Amino acid sequence: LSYRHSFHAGNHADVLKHTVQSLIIESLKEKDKPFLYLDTHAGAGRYQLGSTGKYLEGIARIWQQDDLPAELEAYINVVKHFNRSGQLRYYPGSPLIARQLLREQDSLQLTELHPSDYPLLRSEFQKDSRARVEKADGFQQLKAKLPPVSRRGLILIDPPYEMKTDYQAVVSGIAEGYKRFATGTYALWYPVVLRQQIKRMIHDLEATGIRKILQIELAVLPDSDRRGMTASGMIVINPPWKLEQQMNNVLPWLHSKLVPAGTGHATVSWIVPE
Ligand SMILES: Nc1ncnc2c1ncn2[C@@H]1O[C@H](CNCC[C@H](N)C(=O)O)[C@@H](O)[C@H]1O
Repeated sequence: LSYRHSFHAGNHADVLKHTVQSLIIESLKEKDKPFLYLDTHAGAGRYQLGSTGKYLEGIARIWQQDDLPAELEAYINVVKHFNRSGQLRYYPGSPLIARQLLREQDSLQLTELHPSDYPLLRSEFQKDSRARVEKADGFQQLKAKLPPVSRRGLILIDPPYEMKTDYQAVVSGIAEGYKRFATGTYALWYPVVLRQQIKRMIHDLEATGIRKILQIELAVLPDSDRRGMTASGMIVINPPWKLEQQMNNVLPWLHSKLVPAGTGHATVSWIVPE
């Protein structure tokens, strides 16, 4: 099988989501008791870069910096593992960040619905039995797979929002999971195409009544109409205690490296305090 390409792989949004994902993982790993990594929309696994691409404006701009903040080391070491030649050939998606950062006793439950990617994802874990890869509706897995036998977990919800109903399924998906496993860490990625649909989403999430909801947004441009995705963010329910401080240490740096021309913003606030 051939690795999927993706013109947008490793852009600013991946750098943010994968930074945060890796920080949550390293943080859950402080205790030597297994945990579960559930990836509702897992993608293909990795992405062949080039033949160009938005990685030149994103991961390429941080991975070899001499002042790389220590809070990005875990993440950047996984990019490097997949790029031994020292140039950027492949970018690891969420499942391979997990595959590489998780220990032998940990588990991964990964769902990818699209027929193009799903075969590649499955081949990524052909000989990794800590993983279960299935072609299924990711939101459905929040009903079924929780709680995990381990009673510890990071749940990553990273939908493409190519259907506006995604703004719905994420809030009710998280409500379904939270009901069954109220102490897990849920990390929801979101693109800011039209800010309004993000404000609706955040409110429903607030309607849920769930507590301790952190917000981390990195915008490259201002809120714009018909200029595509201007920003992206991670919404973390039950963030590990020092995630907010790590993101305040590292996010200005991220923003100055990814957005050298000074547009946008980079903020770390609480959607629901606890
Ligand atoms: N309902 C869905 N269930 C599972 N997968 C879905 C669903 N809707 C879209 N998808 C796929 O999951 C991917 C969404 N991007 C996820 C990126 C991945 N988490 C990563 O970090 O690289 C795409 O490949 C979608 O085709």
